[PDB]
Amino acid sequence: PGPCCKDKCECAEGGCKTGCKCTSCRCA
Ligand SMILES: [Cd+2]
Ligand SMILES: [Cd+2]
Ligand SMILES: [Cd+2]
Repeated sequence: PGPCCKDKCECAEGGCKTGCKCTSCRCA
């Protein structure tokens, strides 16, 4: 789950897809 933000965070270069569980980016 969470194919990104597993160590830091991106949400800028498409770093996120869906499973992203990082509650640090304005993803959802
Ligand atoms: Cd993030
Ligand atoms: Cd995100
Ligand atoms: Cd992410």
